[PDB]
Amino acid sequence: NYLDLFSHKNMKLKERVLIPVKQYPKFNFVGKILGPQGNTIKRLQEETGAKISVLGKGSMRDKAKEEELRKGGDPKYAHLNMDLHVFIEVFGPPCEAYALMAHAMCEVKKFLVPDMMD
Amino acid sequence: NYLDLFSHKNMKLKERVLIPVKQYPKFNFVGKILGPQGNTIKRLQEETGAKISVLGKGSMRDKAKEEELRKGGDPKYAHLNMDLHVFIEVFGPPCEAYALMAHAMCEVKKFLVPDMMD
Repeated sequence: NYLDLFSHKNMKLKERVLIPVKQYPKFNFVGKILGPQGNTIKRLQEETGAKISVLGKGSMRDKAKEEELRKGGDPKYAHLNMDLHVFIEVFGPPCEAYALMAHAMCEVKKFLVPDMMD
Repeated sequence: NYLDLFSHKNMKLKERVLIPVKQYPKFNFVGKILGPQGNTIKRLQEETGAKISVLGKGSMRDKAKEEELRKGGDPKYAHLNMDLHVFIEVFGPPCEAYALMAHAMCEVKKFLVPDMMD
């Protein structure tokens, strides 16, 4: 429960941020985040230093393929059942970890709140 | 468990960072953090936007007064029994909250790792 700055173990920070399909029914979030063949999400991870994944129903934008992978029972695909969301995962010592989480959280906001006033 | 960027509720982030008395037995952390009549910790909170408190055994630097307040049984003083630590508390929407936590965490590190290579 306490943080020890001298601990040999890194801390992990993880968040699941819901893609706000409710508020923006027509906006193609998954495409804008992934980018052409994944270049945006690649870049985004590189720029922020975080693992960032799009998960949940609609994350692969292929109602057919999603159906099939779910139905297969395989647990790597379990997420395809959850609300559509962005999953940020960072590790490091406390200062670095929070800094990275903050960087990623805020870049991700820019994507999920697309009409925010620059 | 999910974060909703449009939730009406703020998130809270809290950490307890141990003051590393083990690694720096002689350094007067509590004085350097508090400052003359609390000006450093005041400033620090103002600059970072976080609530920051020094708690635990030695936080008041008055072995006598600490003894007395503990002994009194009063729960506001319960912390005086815990390892000496800095308690950071932030609230806000996810982007702001992480940003604030990161700011505070990292300023606090500068105090708790005093010989870090600038």
